[PDB]
Amino acid sequence: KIKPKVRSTVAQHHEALVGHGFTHAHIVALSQHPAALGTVAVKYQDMIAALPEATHEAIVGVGKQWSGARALEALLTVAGELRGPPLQLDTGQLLKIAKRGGVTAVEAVHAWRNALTGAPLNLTPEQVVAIASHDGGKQALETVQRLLPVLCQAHGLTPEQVVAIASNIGGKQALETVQRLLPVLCQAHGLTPEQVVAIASNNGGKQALETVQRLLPVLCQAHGLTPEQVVAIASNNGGKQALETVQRLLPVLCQAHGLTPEQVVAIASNIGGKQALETVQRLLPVLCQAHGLTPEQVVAIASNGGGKQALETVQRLLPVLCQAHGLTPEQVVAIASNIGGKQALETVQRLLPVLCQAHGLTPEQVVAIASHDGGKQALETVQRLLPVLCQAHGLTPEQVVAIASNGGGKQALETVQRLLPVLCQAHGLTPEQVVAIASHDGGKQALETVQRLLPVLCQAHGLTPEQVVAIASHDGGKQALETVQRLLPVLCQAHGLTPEQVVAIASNGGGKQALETVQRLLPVLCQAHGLTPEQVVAIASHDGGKQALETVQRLLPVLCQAHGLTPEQVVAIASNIGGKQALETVQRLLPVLCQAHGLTPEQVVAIASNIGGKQALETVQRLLPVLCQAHGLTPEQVVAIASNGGGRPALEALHAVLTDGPEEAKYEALMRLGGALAIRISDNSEKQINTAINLIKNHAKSKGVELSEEDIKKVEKILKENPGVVLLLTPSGKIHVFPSISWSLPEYDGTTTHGVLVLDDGTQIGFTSGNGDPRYTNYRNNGHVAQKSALYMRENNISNATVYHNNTNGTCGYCNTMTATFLPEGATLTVVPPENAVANNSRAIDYVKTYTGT
DNA sequence: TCGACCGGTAGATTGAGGAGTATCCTGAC
DNA sequence: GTCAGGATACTCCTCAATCTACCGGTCGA
Ligand SMILES: [Zn+2]
Repeated sequence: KIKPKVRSTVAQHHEALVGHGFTHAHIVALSQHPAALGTVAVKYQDMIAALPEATHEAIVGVGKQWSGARALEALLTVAGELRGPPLQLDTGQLLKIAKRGGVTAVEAVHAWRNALTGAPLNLTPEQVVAIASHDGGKQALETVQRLLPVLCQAHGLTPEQVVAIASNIGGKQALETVQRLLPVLCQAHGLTPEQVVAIASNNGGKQALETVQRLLPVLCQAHGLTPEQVVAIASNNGGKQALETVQRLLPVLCQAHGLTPEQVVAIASNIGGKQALETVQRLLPVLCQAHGLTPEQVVAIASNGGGKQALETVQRLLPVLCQAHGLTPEQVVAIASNIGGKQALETVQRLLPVLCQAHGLTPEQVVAIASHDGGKQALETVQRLLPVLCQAHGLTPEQVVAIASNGGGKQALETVQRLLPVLCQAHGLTPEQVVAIASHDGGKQALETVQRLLPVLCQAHGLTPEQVVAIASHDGGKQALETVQRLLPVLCQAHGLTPEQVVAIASNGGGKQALETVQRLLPVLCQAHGLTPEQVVAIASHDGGKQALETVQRLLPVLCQAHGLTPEQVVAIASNIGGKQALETVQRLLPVLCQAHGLTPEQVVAIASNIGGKQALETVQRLLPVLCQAHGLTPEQVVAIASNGGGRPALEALHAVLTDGPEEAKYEALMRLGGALAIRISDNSEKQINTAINLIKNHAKSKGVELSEEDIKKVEKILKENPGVVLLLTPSGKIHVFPSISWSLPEYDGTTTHGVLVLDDGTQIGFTSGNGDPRYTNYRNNGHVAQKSALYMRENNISNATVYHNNTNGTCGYCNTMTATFLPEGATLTVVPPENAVANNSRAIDYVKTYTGT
């Protein structure tokens, strides 16, 4: 890595460089700019004087750039002044400016340290060191000091927005083109100034703006793309290229390869969008044909930053990680569907036989480590630090794998290694608490913040270490901890909250957002809309509480005046994870469900008042006509199966079982719903058929549904032609006919008990546990098979019957004598457990038993 | 001590998808 | 010397599903 033009000087200067502390690798890295090789070797002892505590890595980084020697010579005679009154610069910021900005940027910051920080601009030192530390920062600084008043006054741009526009490589061009294109992009094409500033704050913002001005009246009026999609495509490095290829590769990818336009937009709205689109066009048939992938898998691989490399690497390495290392294609696609998936996938190929053998891991654990945006670094750090953490700190290997299976991964793991002997000895924590803080996205920041703030929040604010650890043990606990330290004196002393409520609000995902929103909205929601602080805190004490609380502000009068809901019902809908979605969906769907589908507002509120109440409501809208017309389920049963947490998957599974499952699965699913009568006869005699039809008629009239004589004749024919057929009468009236289930009870599955009740004529009735009588819910044997048989005997005129069940644990203890309460006078009920019944507890009965009445 | 083949409510924990922030390297002129 | 495009790593916020823990009325032991 040494050029022939450089060797004749590196050989001469190696003798001088060695002895100051420079290794040969540092010499090779620094030899990119030959002029530095002398300048360091003659002045090193001086520079460490001008820049105390600047390691050799920093010196190499500064001196190896395009103007490293000049940058170091400038920092030699400029670092004295920038550490003075105007800017409070230290060594780190000086090296940050000189490494990236260069000698020109250092000189510019030196000469203009007064005007930039002075009154007319009011730039903080951080903003100056962020504008200056970029490739060509002197031009950006001059352009800012020339154009800040104009943008901040004439165009209404915040100084933070202008600094974010200038804090990029093409900062000068971006500023000088925003200043001339804001009147046009925000008046003719209808973009908000925030959209233009989001477009322009990128490495090529001038090109992106200049090409959006042309491709808004083309990619919208012809290709059918919304302005939000265009301004999300263009808001990335080199967005001009992404737009120019979406202009020509949208007809092809949406016609030949059959990609949805939203899929193409999702592919293109990334840093290297053009390259990803071109390589998808090249590699879609090959990957979907030879390597067995589906188009959705390829789109999910390519919808990521630098997805061309990930896609090509999958093409190259899929026949190897599936044939030699044993990973399945789903796992390879999961590894590669991330940022820098090429590196993760190559590192898995390299290290999977090493981590899984020398360190005791398993392929699933390695794949779970690698399936993140920094999987290569996490895997390498795990291989480095498993011998160290697991014995010098006690962390069990699953704890290390849980720490590293996150987006940070390497950072959190190194920080844990550095900070376990501190937090566990001085601040009084335990390793479990540290591993709980660190097992999140950005746990290095959380750990450092806890170390810095635990002595403060525990004395000045009155909290406790458990509360601080609960606040910190989330994604972005640094922000929640800082905002708690900032706002607890205000929230707990002005609005009337208490530290318990503030800690409950903060102990969530976006706790900083929810806490600031509560500060902003509590003097409003409890003054105009009529809520109370307890209701607002309950709305806010969830993930995304800012969204839910703002949505409540927006939709309390609309919901409470257009649809007749009470404030309590709106608050109950909102007091859940995802309450914004639930509230918006309730607004959208309350009339449709209430009128077209024959529901009530209370049923819609009950469906929506659950975690995932938007999915559970759209699913009900989609599936109610199918279930209540073909399968005979009443709307009440659908409402009660959807009014549960996670009630979309349950309803979908019920539909799948009813549509294509085996007959026994349909039978059990239909019994597990409600008041259905599952009758079966023994022979074809007239008396038995009449008894079965009589029982069916009584059950039907118990539910208030009248059976037509045609249905009676059909049932009679079915019973008179099919021996062993099962008639299952659902509450709505539909009579399912199962021709062949079994003649024996199903195997016990540990959850639902089955049972068959036999009368004196051979008629058999089916029962399962659960769904007890609502008027006997106080009893401890409500929903047990024996109680169900007792109540069935009580309702009709049956005085001698035998119920067989299949629970291997035997008869309950509660049914020991409370079952005799439900039988009428003189009634005889014989419970029979299975052959292998054993008493699993102190009171179970596992033998044939007889109960009488009272 | 003696019992749920129950259900309802509250907090907790696991997983996924989206968006924003930050740094470094290559090529062109 | 500045500018444009591409790849990789880390931190923060929102939504959905599942899991776990606790508790009650009423009857012989
Ligand atoms: Zn029982």
